[PDB]
Amino acid sequence: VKKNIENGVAHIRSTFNNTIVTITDEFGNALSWSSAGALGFKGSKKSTPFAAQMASETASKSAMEHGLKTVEVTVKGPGPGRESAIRALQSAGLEVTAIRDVTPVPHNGCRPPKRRRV
RNA sequence: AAACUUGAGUGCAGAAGAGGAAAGUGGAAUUCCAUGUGUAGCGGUGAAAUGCGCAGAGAUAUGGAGGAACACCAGUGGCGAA
Repeated sequence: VKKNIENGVAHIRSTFNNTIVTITDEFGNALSWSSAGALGFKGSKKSTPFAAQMASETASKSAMEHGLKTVEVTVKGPGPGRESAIRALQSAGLEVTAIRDVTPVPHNGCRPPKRRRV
């Protein structure tokens, strides 16, 4: 029931709509996750830096209960809550060994959706 | 009718180019499908809802299938009659 993973990876997906934080082992197996939506943030509040922090703190705390002490951070997306999430991991007591940006970029690939005229 | 070389061509020696046609080879990303981890949302908006998910979604890891387009370079840069 209790795992013992000392070293793990924290994945922060920050979008204009939401922030999701999943903490995984180095092999990509998930330990815990939290989101602005999961904590009951709604609408504009979901994308706020505060909501991102609270999501990060919740996910970190649960992961530490599995014995995680050190984390490597991977960030994806352009949302406002990326930095707050990274600070929250440190605040939760996990140590951030490395921070890396993994947001996907095509080398001129698929056609994007139409621009919103309104 | 007879000359001439300046126009227009030819030769010779150089120069650059997303000019065109046909094969072949890549890497990024999207979608789908398959499994592992995992959990109560995800997604979306001015705000919502429809939708998707709890028959395990989204996320994360790995593998496979397929199509389309070629980041950076890249510039009143280049090439072409358009």
